[PDB]
Amino acid sequence: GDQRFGDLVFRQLAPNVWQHTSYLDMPGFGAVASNGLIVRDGGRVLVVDTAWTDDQTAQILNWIKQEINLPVALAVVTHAHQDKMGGMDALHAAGIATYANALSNQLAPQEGMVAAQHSLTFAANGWVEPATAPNFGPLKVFYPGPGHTSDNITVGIDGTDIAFGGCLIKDSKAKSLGNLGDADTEHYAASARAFGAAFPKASMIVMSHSAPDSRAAITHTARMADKLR
Ligand SMILES: S=c1[nH]nc(-c2cccnc2)n1C[C@@H]1CCCO1
Ligand SMILES: [Ca+2]
Ligand SMILES: [Ca+2]
Ligand SMILES: [Zn+2]
Ligand SMILES: [Zn+2]
Repeated sequence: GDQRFGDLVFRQLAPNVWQHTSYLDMPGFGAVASNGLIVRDGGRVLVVDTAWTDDQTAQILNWIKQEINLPVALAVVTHAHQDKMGGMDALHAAGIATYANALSNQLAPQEGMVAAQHSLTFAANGWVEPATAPNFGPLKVFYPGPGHTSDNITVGIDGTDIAFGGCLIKDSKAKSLGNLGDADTEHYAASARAFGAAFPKASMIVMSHSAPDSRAAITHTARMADKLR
């Protein structure tokens, strides 16, 4: 049921939701998948995360034009690392309004990423301040606290069973929390737990580097993170 367009793979998760997957061949690891989301919101499309590269990101947009044929209104990118923000220039060239955590945009230059056009800010309880996320339709943006990076954010899709943990959440059989080069090992477990509590009825948990899982991914990630303190 999965579809290939250029270097990208797409999988439909729900009537109005698809996962996009892009690959980069890394020293040491070889080919590494990274996943984001595409959401049809009535007459428009919303994107979560770029692909690794601008070329791959343009392939997402072309697949959307071909298969969905609705304007892409905006994209939310989930932290300032290549897998999630590598394709910003491609979104900007296509005229898609981009949104990231303020902190992602502040870190972006140091991390070699291009900042988004707009900054999301968050309350103490993690929820986006709504004036910063105008007309986000079903996307509910949550900052769960520092974990994979200090700026990692997460998104739930209202009206669906789906929530996206990005690179904070690992699958429920994972052996480790993977890339911890920029991680907050002290607060990781609470941040994983906070994402779970923010989206308490999501049953399909989508994440950057494994296929969609159940809520078990959340509790497994938190259990692994507990051992880093
Ligand atoms: S996660 C996360 N954050 N940054 C990156 C990344 C890594 C290497 C180069 N550019 C970005 N990754 C993904 C990989 C996945 C497993 C190893 O790290
Ligand atoms: Ca670029
Ligand atoms: Ca870094
Ligand atoms: Zn990262
Ligand atoms: Zn990642």
